[PDB]
Amino acid sequence: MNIFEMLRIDEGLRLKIYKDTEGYYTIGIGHLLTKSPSLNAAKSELDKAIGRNTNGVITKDEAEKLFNQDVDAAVRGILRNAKLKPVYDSLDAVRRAALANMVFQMGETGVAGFTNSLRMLQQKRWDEAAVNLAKSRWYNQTPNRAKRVITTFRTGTWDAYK
Ligand SMILES: [Cl-]
Ligand SMILES: [Cl-]
Repeated sequence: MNIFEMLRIDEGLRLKIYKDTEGYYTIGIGHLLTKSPSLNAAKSELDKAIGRNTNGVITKDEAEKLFNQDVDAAVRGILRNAKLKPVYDSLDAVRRAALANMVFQMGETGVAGFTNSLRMLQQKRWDEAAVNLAKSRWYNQTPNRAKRVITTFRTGTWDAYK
């Protein structure tokens, strides 16, 4: 198991523009296109992202390319974030993947806001962090996914994905 497979499980794969859990236009493996309510706007961002006239549809290869880019950007963003980097550096490899999963879903800004949980993770207070992570909009909106990521931080294994 690894960050790629983990996210591929959590995000799924769709070759046509679709709307995410929040109602935003998305494509591939969780690649957010825009928050704009306009499908046209989405179509435009997609073509810009792919480099061609897609007409709202992409191939598997194309989706995978966006995916590789987004994972890289996600991790690199953590390293560039002063509040996240320390946390991430303190963690073991499995747990790093958990943090990166959160960043991928909610943005660096959103995760940096989990101040108290970050502190607990940094202190390796696993059970405590898990409880605090659950007190959030994130957990209430996407509970199954949130549970998977939380268990990963709690146990340090890939069990929830197994
Ligand atoms: Cl892009
Ligand atoms: Cl969910």
